[PDB]
Amino acid sequence: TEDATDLQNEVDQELLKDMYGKEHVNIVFIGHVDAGKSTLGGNILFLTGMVDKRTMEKIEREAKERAYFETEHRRFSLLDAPGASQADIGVLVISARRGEFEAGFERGGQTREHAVLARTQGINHLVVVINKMDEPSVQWSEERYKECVDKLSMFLRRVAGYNSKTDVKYMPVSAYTGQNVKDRVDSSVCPWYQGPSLLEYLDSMTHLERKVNAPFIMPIASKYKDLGTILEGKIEAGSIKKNSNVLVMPINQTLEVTAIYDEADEEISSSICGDQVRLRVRGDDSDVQTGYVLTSTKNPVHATTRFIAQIAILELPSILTTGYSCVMHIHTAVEEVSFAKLLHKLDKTNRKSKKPPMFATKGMKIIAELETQTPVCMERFEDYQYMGRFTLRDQGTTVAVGKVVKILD
Repeated sequence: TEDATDLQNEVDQELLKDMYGKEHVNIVFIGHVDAGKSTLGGNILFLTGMVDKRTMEKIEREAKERAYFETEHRRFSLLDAPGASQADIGVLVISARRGEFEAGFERGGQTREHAVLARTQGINHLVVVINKMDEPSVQWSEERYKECVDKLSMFLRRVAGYNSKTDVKYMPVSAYTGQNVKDRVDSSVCPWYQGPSLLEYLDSMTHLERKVNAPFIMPIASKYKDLGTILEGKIEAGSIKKNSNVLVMPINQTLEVTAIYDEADEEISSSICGDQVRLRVRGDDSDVQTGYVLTSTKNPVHATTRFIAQIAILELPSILTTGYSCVMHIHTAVEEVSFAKLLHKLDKTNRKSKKPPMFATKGMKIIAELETQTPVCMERFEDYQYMGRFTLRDQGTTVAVGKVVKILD
């Protein structure tokens, strides 16, 4: 039956940062020069501590014609507007100022071309930032915001097919004052908006195009019987439709997903990475257990018995090289692992270590080969974080933490 706790749920103490680095994301901003897409990016860089005030100004006036910024969980690389140049997130920046807003839809306007551009860039979930809310003509008026949103909603569907209820997130900001960019607008400034700030939304956003378009990956957290077999888990990559075949790795068994349900047991027709789902499946599932991974039949999640892994010892050990046995947990997995070619230590600045160690100890690290008794599904942490992140247990209460850096054979 169920899986009590993820490998994640069994970690604590902020040495976790520096090991498990922030998720890299590609973001592109679209809009008119005067709408302030350029002063938004600059203001994000400033509020987020990447540049000082003078440099942010420098950008405002050089915009008279590889940068990145961070939130708590993510690093956003800013792409140029018109793989490593496929955006995860598209942000269409629209001016709310009277006259300027309207102009974008009139004869001379660019907003049509901008929405067509977002579609051409693979942006199927558009973030639309309504900018300049602070200005004289807009005074954080809910009437103006609603008017701008309703118009954009009709127009974006017409010219580019965006269904606003499911495909578009609208958010008011002011890039000049930074209101609602990093911190939420204060209640005194805008009482009616009670959503997240732009950066807050960008941080926990689930629809990232590269990840959505990647091969399906879902570690199995549970297995029960409702009316047929049920496999519960969080989709780590890709997407799934009702009546889709999936592969169970590492056993190489195909199954059909006949139904999908969310955490509120309602039937939905599809789901993407970042969703917690419950999948009824059909076929030979007698060997399916937790820790196995539902995946694409075309480009399946990797599985191996051999890989390299950075690590961090936590408490009790003082135990031998080249053959230390404990339970490894990688996602919902729980298996069995030992060291083969103990290679490196590291400290402070993760340099490497010119000498392979003879043993482990409290507060030490690693970069070396590992092996299991039977294959387990995994990817590089760099590629799919939760598929490469693991904690070790020594028949009790923790002992290390690590990420995988290379798959072998």
